[PDB]
Amino acid sequence: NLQVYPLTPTFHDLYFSRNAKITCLVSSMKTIENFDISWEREKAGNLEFVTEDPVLHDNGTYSVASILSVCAEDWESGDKFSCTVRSQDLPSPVKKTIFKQNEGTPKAPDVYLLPPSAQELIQQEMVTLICFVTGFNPKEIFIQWMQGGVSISEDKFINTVPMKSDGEQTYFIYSKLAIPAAKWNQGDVFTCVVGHEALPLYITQQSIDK
Amino acid sequence: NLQVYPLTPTFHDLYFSRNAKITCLVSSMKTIENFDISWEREKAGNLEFVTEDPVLHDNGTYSVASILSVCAEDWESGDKFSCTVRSQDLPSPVKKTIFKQNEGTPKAPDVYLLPPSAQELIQQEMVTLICFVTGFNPKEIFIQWMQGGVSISEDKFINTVPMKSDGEQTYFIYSKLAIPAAKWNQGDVFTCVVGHEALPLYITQQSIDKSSG
Amino acid sequence: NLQVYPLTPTFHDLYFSRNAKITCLVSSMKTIENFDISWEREKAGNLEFVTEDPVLHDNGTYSVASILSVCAEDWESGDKFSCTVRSQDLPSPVKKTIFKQNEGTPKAPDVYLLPPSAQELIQQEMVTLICFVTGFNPKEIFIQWMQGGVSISEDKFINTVPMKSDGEQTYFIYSKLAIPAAKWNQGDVFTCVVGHEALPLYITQQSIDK
Repeated sequence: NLQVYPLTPTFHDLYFSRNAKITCLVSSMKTIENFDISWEREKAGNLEFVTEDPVLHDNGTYSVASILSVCAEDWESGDKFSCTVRSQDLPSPVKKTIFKQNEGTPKAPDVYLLPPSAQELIQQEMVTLICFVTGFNPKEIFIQWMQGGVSISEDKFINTVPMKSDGEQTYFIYSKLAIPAAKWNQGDVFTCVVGHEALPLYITQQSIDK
Repeated sequence: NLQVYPLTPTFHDLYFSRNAKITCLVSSMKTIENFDISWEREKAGNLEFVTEDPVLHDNGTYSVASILSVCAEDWESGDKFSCTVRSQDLPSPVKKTIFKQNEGTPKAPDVYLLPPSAQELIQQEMVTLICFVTGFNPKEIFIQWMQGGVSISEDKFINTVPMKSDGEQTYFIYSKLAIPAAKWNQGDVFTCVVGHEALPLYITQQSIDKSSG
Repeated sequence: NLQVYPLTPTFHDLYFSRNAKITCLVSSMKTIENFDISWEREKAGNLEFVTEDPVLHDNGTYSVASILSVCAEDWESGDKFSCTVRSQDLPSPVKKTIFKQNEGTPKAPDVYLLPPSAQELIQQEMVTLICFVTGFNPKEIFIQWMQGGVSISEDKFINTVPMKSDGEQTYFIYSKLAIPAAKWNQGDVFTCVVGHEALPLYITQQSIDK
């Protein structure tokens, strides 16, 4: 009976898309009657309480998510945003408070773009361009791909979990972009843009070509 | 109250370390009396039934592990192996079966060792050979490193979680080898050796060095 | 009247084929009546007993072989397995011990693959690639050939007997591949794979091209 999963806004939605969504997802719910979600902020301000209809998720139970529209300055100022669920399943409400947790000194990630080595003979595999970016101290990172200015869709590249480097507090993530071998042989530039809050400016990209 | 956490032996200890040891880890417990586990097979053979003493793990509970020494030939044949835990906290014994589950048609991994790129001025984080190996259908890879014959220690390199390439059931995994820049500049050959059960022979090694052409 | 022919399982069948079989072949026999073999093991375990039907070999004598399946962990550990044959010809039963005996300190073989000689001209259909692998102390070896990724069949290479080195306990064995002369000039990578116990990981392979 794990009901509420509070999802922090991602960095790609916080600054580079400018929509800070704080969502309280009531994952498991048994009844719809006498059920509501009340938002609250420790600082006086607007409260765009938006909720979704219950749907049959998990083991056929109800799943409701409450979406709050907050300012990107408001979440990054250290304010505490709380959602208070209450229903017949829960004897007592759980005040789930969402805020930007500091994780020590942030470190700017170091983007390294890996060109394919001499095994690119086959048409699809090993033509993948791997964006080994490492060193970022907070886990909130986003990586996109561009082939000369135009963005590449999310299906063509797949990222990993930002695993923690051993011995250090810094993390590391790989971003591979599967492209046809003909595209890499055309000599066009491929830019791996890496967005992170610890960079001097929140965009830093690396460009490689044959 | 999630008592039974079973586990399976990986590919490295099944063929290249021979420690085919299925373990029935009972992580969460409340009582230590009137509790025992019995190891049983669906085929006749040996029962090297070994149990560990409970230890204070998790949220201050008792964690019990029961290790059974089995032949690797019986494990790969799909022999059903069930640990039967039973205690006062369980109204009925939990008999969870452990066996080699097939996951479709196995596909041979394609090992691809990648040299560090052009900004090799710094000493550690750039100079990291990445053993990108992809296309293995069972998610039971094991990757080791050797600087020529001698095995690199199991803490200089960190693997990732084998995750599916979106579109097929073929996984992919990396392993960066954190080495100093001076070590790479010696011209010594770094070999990434990769072992998987879908390979024609269960070891494949990819070797690169500075100016590998 | 040399009845018992023990046969240890080869290393290739021990690990990389899993068909670890111990056979007490009885080539020379007189009467098949009142004859049976009772296998036994030093440590308690399963006795996968099977005997193939007698056949006419040697100088008109019936050949009886009893195949027993062994765990590779139950043969590497040094457990002694003995077959106890008993026939009308033998006045007393023969208890021949079959086990993985020690040969010495196991030394890892040194695989040197040799390109074809400068006389790759007059002679074609036979540019021979020699896999000189030497230095292994236990003479249990298996050598296969791989063209790229696909394996070469066992009829296209012939291996010498493991020959002792002059003045040492180490051995050396030769493996030649009789590939066509046109095949060598394509530039395809020919790989000789050598399997030995004393190797860190039991498969070690070397490869070259033109």
